[PDB]
Amino acid sequence: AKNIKKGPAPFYPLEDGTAGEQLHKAMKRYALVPGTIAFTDAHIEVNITYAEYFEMSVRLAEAMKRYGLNTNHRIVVCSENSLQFFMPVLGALFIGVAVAPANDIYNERELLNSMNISQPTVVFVSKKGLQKILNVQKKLPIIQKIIIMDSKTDYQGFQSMYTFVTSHLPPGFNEYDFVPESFDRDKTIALIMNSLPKGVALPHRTACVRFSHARDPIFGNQIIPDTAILSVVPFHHGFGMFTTLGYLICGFRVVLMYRFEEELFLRSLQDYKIQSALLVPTLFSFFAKSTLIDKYDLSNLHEIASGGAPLSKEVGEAVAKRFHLPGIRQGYGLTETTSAILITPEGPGAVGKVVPFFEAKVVDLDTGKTLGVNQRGELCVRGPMIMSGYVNNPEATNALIDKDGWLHSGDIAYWDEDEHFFIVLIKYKGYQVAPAELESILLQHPNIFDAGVAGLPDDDAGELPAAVVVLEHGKTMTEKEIVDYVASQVTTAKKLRGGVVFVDEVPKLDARKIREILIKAKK
Repeated sequence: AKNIKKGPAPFYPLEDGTAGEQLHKAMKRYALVPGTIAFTDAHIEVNITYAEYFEMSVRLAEAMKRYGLNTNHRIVVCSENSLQFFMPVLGALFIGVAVAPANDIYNERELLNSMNISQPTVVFVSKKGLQKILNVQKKLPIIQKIIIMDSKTDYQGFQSMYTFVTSHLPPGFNEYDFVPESFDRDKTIALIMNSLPKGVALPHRTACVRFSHARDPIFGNQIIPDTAILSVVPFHHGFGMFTTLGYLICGFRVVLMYRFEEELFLRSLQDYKIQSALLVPTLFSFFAKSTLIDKYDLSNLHEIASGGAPLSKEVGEAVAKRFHLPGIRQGYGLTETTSAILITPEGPGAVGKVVPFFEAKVVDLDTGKTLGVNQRGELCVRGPMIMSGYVNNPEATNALIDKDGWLHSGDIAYWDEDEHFFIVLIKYKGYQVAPAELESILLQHPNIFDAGVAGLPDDDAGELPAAVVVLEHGKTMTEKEIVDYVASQVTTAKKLRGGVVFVDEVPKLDARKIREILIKAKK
């Protein structure tokens, strides 16, 4: 039907080659132009050129190949944003070794979980993540080799990427004669991203599709010379990962920050003549509060982007206003879709439109029937960036992605007559009660760890506000105490009249499930 929204034709058609071959080709070209900046560390002010980057990545690929890694192996890159981050990443993509970026503020257990899924043979780690990695290594025997990222010399008995390279490169190695590995880009996994979190396996193909979006004048950035991006987002997460890979294809200057600071951020936008800035959603709310913005020459700034993270119309508008932009670039994407598949086209709080290569439909929550215009239903997407599946979790894979290839997002959305998508009150006796407001009240009680509010169905009152509560460990609390507590804080219409159902986990809040549990226990 016309109830499947489909992305238009891309400006740059999907190119043949693995993601590693496409990156090598692009990077080798910029490398041949002396002084072309690939990355700039805003904190230390150091620039690293494409020639430096290309040559180091090529040497790492060859050294890892010589060492013995192939498509049967995975590496983990565990580091805060740095000039060094993408070296092992590029190196591994060039030879078809899967890269599993591990969150650098993960404690040792989150780190252990992550790595337990990715089962890396070699781990690249920044100096400050070494202890954690040594402790994870104790437990994961597959980790044979630890390599220090931000060191030139060996560091604490471990080789740096430079000494490792020197250990395995053949004599007379020539970075410009190196030819990347060619392999099936559909079967060969580029990135294993973290979404108990799961490993999302992403074949080279999804990166190659992303490379088309990255330079799309509508769905990405037009490749203009001297384009600079200020990136504050984590490189180990899909937003930072896939925008950066795309920027490297485009020859852009990626200015990185690993620690947010207001002045450094705005001074960087100005001094580096940044055209495009990337922020996590909570930095958007932050900038809605900033009064320093006008002190800076941000004449080059054209875009502030949220990636696959949707923002409220209000926060987005507040931030566009503060930066005197007509809007904000947002979108919707999941770890499981590589990057955003609904993006604000160039030219409300519409999350954007379907990206080239993709199709999106919303289905009835009950029946799964594909719904039409401005009808709310579950957002499902189908396209070449959808993951291959969860690493060693086919069940979870099958529950998310159907037999026709549609990924069931679990999110509710609808599309207007222009194909703009939008991502999306309990009524007690006519009176409106926003569950979020009762949840905030419940969350702020010392005995309550987590709470989800939904309307227990009660035809006489229409809907009774009820809650599922996860208690704080060691803390005991009765339904009465919780209902009383709420009543003491809210107007009569907002009282928790439907009660509490104590759960261990609150199903974004799956309101339908919260509702389900309420009906099972209550009636």
